[PDB]
Amino acid sequence: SMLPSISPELARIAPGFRALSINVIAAPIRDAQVGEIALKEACQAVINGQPAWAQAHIDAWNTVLKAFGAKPKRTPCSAEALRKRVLKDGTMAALDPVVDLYNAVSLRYAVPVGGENSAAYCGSPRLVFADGSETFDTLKEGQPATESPEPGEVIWRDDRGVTCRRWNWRQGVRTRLSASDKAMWFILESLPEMPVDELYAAGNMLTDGLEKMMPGLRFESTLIGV
Amino acid sequence: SMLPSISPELARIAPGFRALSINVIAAPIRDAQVGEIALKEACQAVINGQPAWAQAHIDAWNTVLKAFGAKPKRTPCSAEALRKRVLKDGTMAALDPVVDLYNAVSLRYAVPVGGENSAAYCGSPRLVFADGSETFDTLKEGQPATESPEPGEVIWRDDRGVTCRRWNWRQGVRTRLSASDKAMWFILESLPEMPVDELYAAGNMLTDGLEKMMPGLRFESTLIGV
Repeated sequence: SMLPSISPELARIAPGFRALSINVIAAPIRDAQVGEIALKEACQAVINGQPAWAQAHIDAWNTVLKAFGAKPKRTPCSAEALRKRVLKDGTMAALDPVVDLYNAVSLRYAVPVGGENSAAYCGSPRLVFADGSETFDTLKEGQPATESPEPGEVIWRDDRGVTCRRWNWRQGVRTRLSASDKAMWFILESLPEMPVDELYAAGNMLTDGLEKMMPGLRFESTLIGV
Repeated sequence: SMLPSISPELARIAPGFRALSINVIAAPIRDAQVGEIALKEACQAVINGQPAWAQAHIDAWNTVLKAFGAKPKRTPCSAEALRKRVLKDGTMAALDPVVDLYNAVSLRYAVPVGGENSAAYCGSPRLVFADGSETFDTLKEGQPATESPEPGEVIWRDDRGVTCRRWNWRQGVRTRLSASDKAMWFILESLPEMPVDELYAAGNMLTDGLEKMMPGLRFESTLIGV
């Protein structure tokens, strides 16, 4: 299992940050439409203006992003990127039943949600300030590419290198999640502007959908923070 | 570090089961009244008809018990065991300050709560379907006895044998918790009919109480589920 750690230095810019770290052992898919349906209903919820804390939570993330030098309009947190696409098109496209499910959670609860193949990790995830020498494997023009984060940028990383740039802006390719992964790691990331009871409810939507999708699936969820 | 595991097959009879697993390293008891006050106030709360989800949760647990062959009228879950006694007898007898506090959590939040001496475990706890050959050290009319669970009975067990029969109906003698224990394991077991934010609230009542009773105590909390 994966035991994430957060550098105490992050309290300088994001005091009161809290996240659910959820380790999953998957099972064969038996209800493949779970993700599609949750996503369709999440898009309507957003179009209907839900949830109530969305603007305050997104604003709080944008303050955080600015605090480590990022331009949030150009490189938004994952929650805002999804919300803007739903409010521009009225819907969002399928990709994979598990990705659709966790994007649906992110939309319904206005909360950044990451999902990764935990078998691809070397060591445990850590949330730290980057020094600019780290490697990040990504896509430049649809093909594999490598780049480095900015000095002082907040990153998730393992022993090899960066696994998510600018806190929750862009996941790397190496640890990308697929519905056929035998071992998954999700991180649902929040600031005080989101009520902690709603974070618990987002995690409960996620694990319920995963279990309906894959009967026999098991999870371990831990509240972490700085 | 007790690392409980649960069998994938439990999803077939208790889809959406989730339990808060709390590992505790005790400290000296500086305020032994913590358990006694919590239990009195919890009995009062049950008399007033709290909490809202009690009926639905106990009903769902009875559904799960019948699904593996038990007679909940003869062998209720531990939460209804306590609730029935308070409603029938107006109060509940003190036993031990740590036992009193965790029974109070069960009463106030209408959730089965197990408390055990983790130093008495041989290996790690596991939640499995019994095959009927395991052994279980219990009491018959006050006097020590050995039983075996039914084939298909859901049990908590360790390397030696059963530590709780019929999921959360009756703990064994071997791993009974006492206030003087140096290492303690609590399991607060819930079904979807209990709102998950109230399960976290129950956990916080328990760890806030333990921290007041034993300043300097350490704990780690993990939500596990199927």
